[PDB]
Amino acid sequence: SPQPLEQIKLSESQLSGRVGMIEMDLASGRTLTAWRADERFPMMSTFKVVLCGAVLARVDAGDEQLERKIHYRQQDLVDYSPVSEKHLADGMTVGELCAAAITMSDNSAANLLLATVGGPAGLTAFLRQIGDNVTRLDRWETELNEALPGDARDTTTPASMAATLRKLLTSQRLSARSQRQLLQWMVDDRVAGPLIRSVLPAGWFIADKTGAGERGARGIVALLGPNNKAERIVVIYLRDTPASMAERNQQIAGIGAALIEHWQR
Ligand SMILES: OC[C@H]1O[C@H](O[C@H]2[C@H](O)[C@@H](O)[C@H](OCCCCCCC3CCCCC3)O[C@@H]2CO)[C@H](O)[C@@H](O)[C@@H]1O
Ligand SMILES: *[B]([O])([O])[C][N]C(=O)[C]([C][C]C1=[C][C]=C([O])[C]=[C]1)[N]C(=O)N1[C][C]N([C][C])C(=O)C1=O
Repeated sequence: SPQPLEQIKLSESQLSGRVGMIEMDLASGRTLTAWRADERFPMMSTFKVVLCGAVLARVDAGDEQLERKIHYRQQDLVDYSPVSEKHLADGMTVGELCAAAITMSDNSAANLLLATVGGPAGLTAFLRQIGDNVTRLDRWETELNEALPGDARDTTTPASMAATLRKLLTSQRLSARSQRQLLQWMVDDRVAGPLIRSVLPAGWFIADKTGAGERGARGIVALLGPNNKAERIVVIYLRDTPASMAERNQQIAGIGAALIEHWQR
């Protein structure tokens, strides 16, 4: 494979789409590879990790419990809710809702959790509290995926999302147990995790959350590294491409291949 930046450029040309990428050391925060890292991209379902960071912050403060069971209704549901649809009779705990939101991208679980943190405005305020002055959530699932050209709603930048993920996972803003819970949810992703493992060389750690929207919008936030370690945060977003889902997946995978083959920096 080409050098990472050369592959990123190639992916843009082939997608006739815009790619945003950062690769960041998890321990120190050093930025290593960056491409359009200050440009805005729809977060799509990648926001669900930040959401559950805010939920965990409430748990740490004693204003929420992961055990607390929410008995929601059918009128609360939006599309792509495979876990929450199974529990109208019996409900789900707040912890189960975060697991469903992160590991199965469950949209109704995400909306239920979003209300508990003050809606899109509440989650945006949490972002400002942790020093992210860029990322913004404006809408609920599933409208937040609309990815209209030029629309700043529901966007982040690769650089902001990577810094925010590092803050949530490692900065001790969250308790030790909460940091470990957030990481474990990403480790347990079922949407893309197992597929990604199936194509990674032996020894490469993966934890992730993916996202998909309109107009070609597609993304992933991940922890990746050799020697079975979460060495780096890698954030890749695509937007404004007419390409097939299959190609968008392959192009992200190709950028990943370039990183794997050319990891020392
Ligand atoms: O020499 C390096 C490696 O070259 C190949 O590995 C290939 C692998 O066979 C292929 O499946 C993967 O595709 C890329 C899969 C990436 C998965 C998505 C990545 C995510 C992860 C977080 C960042 C965003 C994207 O590329 C690597 C590197 O060429 C060999 O198979 C392997 O034995 C060898 O160790
Ligand atoms: B996350 O990325 O925010 C969850 N994403 C969504 O719910 C996406 C669908 C993603 C998807 C792509 C391809 C598939 O085969 C299956 C699922 N939802 C949307 O993009 N939208 C956009 C806007 N409208 C809201 C009126 C939708 O109906 C919708 O679901």
